[PDB]
Amino acid sequence: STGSATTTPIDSLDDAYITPVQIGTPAQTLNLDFDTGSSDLWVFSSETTASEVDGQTIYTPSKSTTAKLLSGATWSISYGDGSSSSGDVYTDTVSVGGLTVTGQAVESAKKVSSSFTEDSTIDGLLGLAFSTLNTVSPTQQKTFFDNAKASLDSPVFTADLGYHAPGTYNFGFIDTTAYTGSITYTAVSTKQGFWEWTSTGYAVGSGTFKSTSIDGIADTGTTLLYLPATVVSAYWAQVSGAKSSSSVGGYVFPCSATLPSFTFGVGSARIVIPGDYIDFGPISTGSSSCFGGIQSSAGIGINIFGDVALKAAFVVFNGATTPTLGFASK
Repeated sequence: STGSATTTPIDSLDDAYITPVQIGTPAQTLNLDFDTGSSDLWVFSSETTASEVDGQTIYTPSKSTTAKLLSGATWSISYGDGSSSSGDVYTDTVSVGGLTVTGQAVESAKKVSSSFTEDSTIDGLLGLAFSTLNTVSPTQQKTFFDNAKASLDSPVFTADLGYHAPGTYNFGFIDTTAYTGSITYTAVSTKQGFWEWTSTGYAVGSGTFKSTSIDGIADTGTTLLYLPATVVSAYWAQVSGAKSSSSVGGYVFPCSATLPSFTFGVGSARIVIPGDYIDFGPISTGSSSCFGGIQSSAGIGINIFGDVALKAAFVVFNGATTPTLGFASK
């Protein structure tokens, strides 16, 4: 089997991407944030505290003939941005882009933090990291991908995120028309439960490539590119007037600037992030200070190849017995 679903930016900045997911019988379609940096499939629901729901579409398990309470199971998750959610668990039928899993754990939110409430476009998350990070207790649950894997033509999914445009998540096949050149594969460590890999270095604009190992995660659920302070300083030093602002919470730059590209290494291959992808616009409406899309990972504890980086590539998440990550230009 295979699946193929279009993923759409939630706003004009590509802050996140939503993908329609069918849950239950008859289908309830919710728009979920596919997150390769976490491993819970959770939804706004008929159980979510009413004051914490503001415009989201909810899953109502009582209206699904295939929903079953997973008795005694609870979940609670905290994300790197400080947001969180928690609740109980149903099993139900879940379909993504024509690919169906029966008995998927669907984590029903009883509580969500303010950032979720305030984002009316995101009806929940669909985690695609390794199932060892799943938060369901006392019986840990598998991700949608893990459950689907045995039925898939090939044990893979691909992320093809757009810049200010829709893109695609495919399951079970590699669309050879969706990228240019060849795919370069690189080793993954699952030791921390993430799609963790080591970039071979970077360049700023037309500058020389610096060969240096940068361990980080491929994380579709993080907007920006978070890298070591040394690397980030070298990038922003090439932008007149750019500076790190503790008041704003990162690097800012004059909105009048033209940003240089940023290149990262994947083995001997190179992925180029155009400068425009690094512009996240005014820090507040009407400001002439703009927020940068490359930020320091210092104090996160991990480097994160978020959407800024991933959307510059066609990315293969290979979930074979020995997992790997592939990157191609597109």
